[PDB]
Amino acid sequence: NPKDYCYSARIRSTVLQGLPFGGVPTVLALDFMCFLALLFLFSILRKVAWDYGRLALNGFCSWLTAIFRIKDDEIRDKCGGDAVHYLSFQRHIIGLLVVVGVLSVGIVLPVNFSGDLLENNAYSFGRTTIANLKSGNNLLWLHTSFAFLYLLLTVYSMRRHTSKMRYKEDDLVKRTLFINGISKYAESEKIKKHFEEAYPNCTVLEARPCYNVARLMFLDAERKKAERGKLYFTNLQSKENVPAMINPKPCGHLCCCVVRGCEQVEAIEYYTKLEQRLKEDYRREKEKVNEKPLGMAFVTFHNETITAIILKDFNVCKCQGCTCRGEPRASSCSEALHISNWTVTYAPDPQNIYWEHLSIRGFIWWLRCLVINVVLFILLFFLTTPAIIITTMDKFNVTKPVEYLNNPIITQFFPTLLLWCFSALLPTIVYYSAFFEAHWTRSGENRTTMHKCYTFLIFMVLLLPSLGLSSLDLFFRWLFDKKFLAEAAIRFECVFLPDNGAFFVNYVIASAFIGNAMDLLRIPGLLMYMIRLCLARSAAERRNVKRHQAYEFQFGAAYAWMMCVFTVVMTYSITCPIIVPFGLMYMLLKHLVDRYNLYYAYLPAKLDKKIHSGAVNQVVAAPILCLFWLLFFSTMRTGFLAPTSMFTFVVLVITIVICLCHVCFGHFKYLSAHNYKIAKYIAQVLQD
Ligand SMILES: CC(C)CCC[C@@H](C)[C@H]1CC[C@H]2[C@@H]3CC=C4C[C@@H](OC(=O)CCC(=O)O)CC[C@]4(C)[C@H]3CC[C@]12C
Ligand SMILES: CC(C)CCC[C@@H](C)[C@H]1CC[C@H]2[C@@H]3CC=C4C[C@@H](OC(=O)CCC(=O)O)CC[C@]4(C)[C@H]3CC[C@]12C
Ligand SMILES: CC(C)CCC[C@@H](C)[C@H]1CC[C@H]2[C@@H]3CC=C4C[C@@H](OC(=O)CCC(=O)O)CC[C@]4(C)[C@H]3CC[C@]12C
Ligand SMILES: CC(C)CCC[C@@H](C)[C@H]1CC[C@H]2[C@@H]3CC=C4C[C@@H](OC(=O)CCC(=O)O)CC[C@]4(C)[C@H]3CC[C@]12C
Ligand SMILES: CC(C)CCC[C@@H](C)[C@H]1CC[C@H]2[C@@H]3CC=C4C[C@@H](OC(=O)CCC(=O)O)CC[C@]4(C)[C@H]3CC[C@]12C
Ligand SMILES: CC(C)CCC[C@@H](C)[C@H]1CC[C@H]2[C@@H]3CC=C4C[C@@H](OC(=O)CCC(=O)O)CC[C@]4(C)[C@H]3CC[C@]12C
Ligand SMILES: CC(C)CCC[C@@H](C)[C@H]1CC[C@H]2[C@@H]3CC=C4C[C@@H](OC(=O)CCC(=O)O)CC[C@]4(C)[C@H]3CC[C@]12C
Repeated sequence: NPKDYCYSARIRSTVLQGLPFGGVPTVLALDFMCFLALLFLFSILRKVAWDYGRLALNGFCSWLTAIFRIKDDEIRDKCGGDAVHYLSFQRHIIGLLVVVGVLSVGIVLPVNFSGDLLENNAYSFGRTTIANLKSGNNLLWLHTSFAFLYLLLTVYSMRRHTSKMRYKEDDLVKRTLFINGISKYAESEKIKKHFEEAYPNCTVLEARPCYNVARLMFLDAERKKAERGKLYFTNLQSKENVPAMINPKPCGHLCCCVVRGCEQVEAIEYYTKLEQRLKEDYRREKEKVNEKPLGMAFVTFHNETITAIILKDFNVCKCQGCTCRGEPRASSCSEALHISNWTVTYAPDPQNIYWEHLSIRGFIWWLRCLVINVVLFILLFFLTTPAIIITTMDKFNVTKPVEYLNNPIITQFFPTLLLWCFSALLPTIVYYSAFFEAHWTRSGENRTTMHKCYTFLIFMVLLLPSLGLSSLDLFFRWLFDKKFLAEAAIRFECVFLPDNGAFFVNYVIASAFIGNAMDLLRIPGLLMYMIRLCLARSAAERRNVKRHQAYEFQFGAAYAWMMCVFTVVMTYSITCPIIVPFGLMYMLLKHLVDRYNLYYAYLPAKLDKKIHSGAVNQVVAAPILCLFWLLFFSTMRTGFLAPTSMFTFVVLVITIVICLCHVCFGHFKYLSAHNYKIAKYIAQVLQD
């Protein structure tokens, strides 16, 4: 009976996934052999293939021995506070999946193995899962009880973490306010004079307005390319005593024969005239920029306390005839400066700001972000999961190129190869959208990346293929429907099949071994780096590429993938106990790989605490989803009104409600996952 739908949302098993114990004994061995293969490969590719694994700084395995020798203090001196707090998050989850580890394997698994309901059946893996319990047993009360305890340990884990965190930001930031919405013709003097009149112990050290710096930074970078060329070809020619030539058009290497070619243009003359031209237009822009004030300012005060009391004075809220609202105070200049409109906030760190993107404000930023997210959301609505893509392909017969050869290896392999393809592609199409919204700050870009990327992964990886729905259209269709309340059991009975548990254990094994080896190899990065290197039109530009290619570490993506595997592991934790040790093994190997990547591979970022403290929210999201997975199980077997179905519902109603109060204000303390202890603001090139 449960066949024509429960295996609809993933393409189906190869060689039954291996005969014994749901394939786990087979898949674990093969993925482990791929681990040994890909790390042997990385040991060569790291050291040989144009330094790509080594840029942001040895015997054959001194890479590996370095992972085990690195100190936390030495991460701090190399990578700054964001790396330390990121590694502190992981270390709490490695502990949480050891208490959950020992309680799931120690007590939930032997209680399952006791049961009758799947005893005779062939599927030996299935016995370890909740489906093996008889319905009329208080043993379901123990499963309800642990699903509750795992919420409290997850809350206690993050209350511990957050109290240790004690994030540090430089004193220049603590005294600087970002004032947004000021009059466009507010010269520095009047911004200074407003506060230095209006507040008692006031003194303003700086008041720096913003300007439309976009093209001025473009020209600075181009000018730098010109200089790097001129200097290198000079230094080369002084030693070689022979000149060099480059084609002025793009992709100059491809000019292999003279047909409108003109490859013979001399390097020194080229870089000279180029540098002079760029210097000339750079001046023209710099003089023009002062006629484009963006109508914002950063103001830096002498005193941290007065910064606070201004910031409060503009955020106060009290009664007037229309509404409760704020009332910022009068002065000599309050009208000319339009103090009616000011939004006041602590400024980001000046390396956290995108001085380009400050240009894009008001109606147009929202119109542009809306367009990107509406077009994206429609695409994710109808193509949410790889299975609906492959199924729609088959319904339009586009498998046709395979049957040119029609080899029996290829026709059976090709579907799995395309699932790998779309599974890697669809979260990437989400992740890259954040790079076109033009967030004003690297915090904003990374927060947006976490919440979008994670949310999509929870539907692509966990929810949709669990209930056996291929797409968000199909999910809302089933939810709105006509008779949901009278038939939802047919989809809940689909979540707790042995086959479905076995699939999720296998997802985590592939994620532990192959997944992490790919995070070490970074082959898309390597491929883009080699193609960019090869297309560079000159020797000077090749060296330029090698220095530039090391990025800042993508904390938002790194969290989004991490809490996703945690969410799979801790939803399937009570219902399918065997999954948790592979969840732990994923976290050890991820933690070793990230210590390498942060220190050796990536450059340091600098991001506001909003990201690190934001990722704490999704750690609470994991055990919340696990109580749903028992409200489903309990409600379809015992009924809704039976005790285990009410208990794990009233708990959940309290948990949803207290979260949505937190969404109005993070002012709760005792019932809260967060426990806490109490010249540079000029655009990078406008100065030059
Ligand atoms: C369901 C029944 C079987 C009860 C299960 C009880 C557990 C949930 C308790 C028992 C002992 C507890 C642990 C006792 C000690 C610690 C060390 C503590 O970490 C420390 O390093 C403490 C000292 C320090 O902060 O320096 C963190 C909590 C933890 C893991 C506790 C977590 C909760 C545990 C596992
Ligand atoms: C977080 C970490 C520290 C926990 C480590 C726990 C392991 C010691 C546990 C996890 C899963 C357990 C295994 C789960 C399943 C089985 C199969 C079981 O045999 C059967 O299911 C077949 C019985 C039959 O049909 O004849 C024998 C024990 C064994 C290997 C268990 C042995 C102990 C294991 C490896
Ligand atoms: C790291 C620590 C916390 C692990 C400790 C966990 C053990 C208490 C559990 C883990 C796996 C369990 C085993 C999983 C499955 C089986 C098979 C099953 O064998 C039978 O006696 C029934 C065989 C049959 O009649 O078919 C029940 C006992 C046993 C060995 C279980 C005994 C208890 C074990 C060893
Ligand atoms: C941190 C907190 C939440 C941990 C403490 C959890 C307890 C309140 C749970 C865990 C195990 C549960 C017990 C597991 C087994 C049973 C046997 C059960 O009786 C049967 O199953 C009878 C079977 C038969 O005779 O056929 C009665 C409830 C009871 C005592 C349960 C009552 C609630 C217990 C003690
Ligand atoms: C590093 C930390 C996280 C602990 C990692 C523990 C693994 C090494 C354990 C966890 C589950 C174990 C497996 C659980 C079940 C089985 C099936 C079992 O199969 C049979 O005996 C065949 C017949 C059958 O039971 O169906 C043999 C052991 C094996 C592969 C176990 C091998 C050792 C595994 C992979
Ligand atoms: C049908 C049952 C299984 C419920 C399914 C609901 C899902 C759609 C929920 C479960 C967890 C939710 C996520 C849990 C936590 C967050 C973080 C949240 O962002 C914040 O933490 C808000 C504050 C901030 O960071 O600025 C944004 C929504 C999101 C992604 C939620 C989006 C909706 C999710 C995926
Ligand atoms: C059945 C499934 C598909 C769930 C359907 C309901 C969702 C459409 C709702 C449930 C909870 C909602 C979320 C609850 C809390 C937040 C945090 C909120 O974050 C903010 O930036 C404002 C709060 C703050 O950070 O101060 C933005 C809206 C969001 C993501 C909400 C977006 C819409 C969500 C995911």
